[PDB]
Amino acid sequence: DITVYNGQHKEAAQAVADAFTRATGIKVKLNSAKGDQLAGQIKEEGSRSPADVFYSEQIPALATLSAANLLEPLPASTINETRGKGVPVAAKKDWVALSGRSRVVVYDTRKLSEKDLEKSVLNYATPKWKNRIGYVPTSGAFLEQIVAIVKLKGEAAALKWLKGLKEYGKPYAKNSVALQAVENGEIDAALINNYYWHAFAREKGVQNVHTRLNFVRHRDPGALVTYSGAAVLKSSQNKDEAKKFVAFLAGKEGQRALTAVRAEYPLNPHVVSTFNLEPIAKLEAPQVSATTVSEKEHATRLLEQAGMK
Repeated sequence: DITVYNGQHKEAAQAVADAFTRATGIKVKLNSAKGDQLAGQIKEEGSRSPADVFYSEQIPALATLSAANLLEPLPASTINETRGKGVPVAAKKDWVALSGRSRVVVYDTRKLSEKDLEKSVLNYATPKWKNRIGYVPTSGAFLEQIVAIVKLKGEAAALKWLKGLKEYGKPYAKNSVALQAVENGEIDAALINNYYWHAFAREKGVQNVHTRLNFVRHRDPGALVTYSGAAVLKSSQNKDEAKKFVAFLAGKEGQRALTAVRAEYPLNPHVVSTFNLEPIAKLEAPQVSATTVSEKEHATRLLEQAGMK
């Protein structure tokens, strides 16, 4: 009945779309792909494309469409649903934040305890962690991390961090490879996204896994949470149903359908995840502005400068 351009998790989107169809009888058509592609696709089509809703995993793609004036303002009630401090708010009230993923440190419990981990993620780029900390320089979230240290600590800090990691850390090609390295005991810890561990634990059984998650909190750059959100196209021919879908997305019922299959932190307060996720506000994630193209260019130049690229 409505067409959703989906830049978010495939299994995620499907779970929430189906829950929507069960509660309203409204059919959902998903067009999954890279968030930057869908947006520019919507942008190169403007008020003529088939998209009724844009469901993305990156707020920057929503900001672009917003900046190009292609999004339809949403009622306060919808946007009110996930409102919280530190939570991204749409200046023109044309998109809403829905969930988030957190950067984290996975560690080997056979060898370490929480009391052995660093208070700040910046502290890992030191001799003390020579061959004991792993990272994934080719990762998008790793890029987001560098972008956050620059906004939160200045470029010098970001450069210090990258040279320290290049110098003492151990790179892995993929976030899963990094995680499997800690699980097998070939490194004490590694920097990755939270959901990788949660997904792995659910499939094997937490009693069978030797890795655990550490969260820095205290607004540290390593406590970075990246948000996802959604919006309705001003061009939609089914603006009524699309508006409903996003309200469903932000609401308890929709938030429960998402956290039933995806380890993302619900933004709606009245929801508990099926994964052992603490209420987001307890992560003490720092406040950071959305990521821009220039910021990813700066962080990239820094990756090359450090020696990783």
